Amino acid sequence: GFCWYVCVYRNGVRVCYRRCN
Repeated sequence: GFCWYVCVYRNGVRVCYRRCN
């Protein structure tokens, strides 16, 4: 399928998570 990155705020930080479905 198609993958994508999800960035969010956590502990005063912003990390992106590459999810694939």
